Amino acid sequence: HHWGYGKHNGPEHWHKDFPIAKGERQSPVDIDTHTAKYDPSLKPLSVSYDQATSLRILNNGHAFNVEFDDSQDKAVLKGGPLDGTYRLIQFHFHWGSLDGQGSEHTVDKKKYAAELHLVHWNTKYGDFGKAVQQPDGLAVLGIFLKVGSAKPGLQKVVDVLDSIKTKGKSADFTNFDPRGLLPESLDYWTYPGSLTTPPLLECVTWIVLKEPISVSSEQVLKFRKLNFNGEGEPEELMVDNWRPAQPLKNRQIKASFK
Ligand SMILES: CC1(C)O[C@H]2[C@H](O)CN(CCCCCCn3cc(CNC(=O)c4ccc(S(N)(=O)=O)cc4)nn3)C[C@@H]2O1
Ligand SMILES: [Zn+2]
Repeated sequence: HHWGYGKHNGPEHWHKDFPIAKGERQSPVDIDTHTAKYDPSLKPLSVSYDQATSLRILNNGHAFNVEFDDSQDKAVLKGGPLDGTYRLIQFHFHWGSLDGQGSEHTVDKKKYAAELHLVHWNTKYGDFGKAVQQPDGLAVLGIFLKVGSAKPGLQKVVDVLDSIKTKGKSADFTNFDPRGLLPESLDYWTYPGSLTTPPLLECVTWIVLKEPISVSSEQVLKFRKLNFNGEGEPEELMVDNWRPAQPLKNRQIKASFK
C-alpha cells in the first residue's frame, strides 16, 4: 500500500506515512499574481546548460526522469534568489488526463496542462542525499506547459517514451540539450517550499517561470500513454500525477519582474 495518485493512495493520504505533508512550507502553491511582490533585490537567473551531460531516462512508477551527470559543475543554476551553485541532477514532468489540469503550481487558480521540474542541488552539501536534509539544499525550476504548437526540443523525449512504458524500465538518453525546453523569458516567481512527492522534504527554493512553453496535443497524448504499473501488471495509465496546491501559511511569493 505504497503512495501514488489513486483514490486509495493519493495526495490526501500521504500525511499518514509522511506527516510533513501538513507542514509549514509545503509545495506546490497557488501563485496569486496581484499579491506577489516585485523584489528589485533579486538577480537575473543564470541558467548555464551548454555543457549538460544527459545519461538515461527512467520510468519510476510516478513520472519519467531524464538523469544527468552531476559528478562535476556541467549544467548549473545560479543567481536569482540563490546563494552559490546548484547542479542539474534530473528533470521530469507532471501532467493531466485532460488539457484543463496537470500542473502542480497554479496562477490565479489557473491549472496548466503540465509542469516541467528541472531539479538542482546545492554543491556546498557535497551530494544530493545531504542536500535534501537542508532548507537551502535544492532549487527546482518550474515551467508550465500549455497545449498549442509543438515544442521541437521536446520531441526527442516524446519519441523514447514507447521504450519505457512501464515502471522500472530505462533507456539510454545521451546528448539531450535541456535548453530546448526553456521559454524566451526567464521572468519568475520564487518562494521557499518542498518536494511535491514523498518524502515531501522542506528543502526547495522554488523558481517558477511566468512564460509557459507550448507543446502539441500529440506530444502530451504520448505522455498519457505511459503506465504507472510494471510490465505484466494491470494497465493503469500514467495521468494526473500532480499534487494540488497547499496552504501558503507564513510565506511570501516574490516576483523578479514589475
Ligand atoms: C537516483 C538519482 C540518479 O535520481 C535523483 C532523484 O531526484 C532522487 N534519488 C534518490 C535519493 C535518495 C534519499 C534522498 C531523499 N529522497 C529523495 C527521493 C526522491 N525524490 C526526489 O528526489 C524528488 C525530487 C524532486 C521533486 S519535485 N516534484 O521536483 O518537487 C520531488 C522529489 N526520495 N527520497 C537521488 C537521484 O539520484
Ligand atoms: Zn516534480
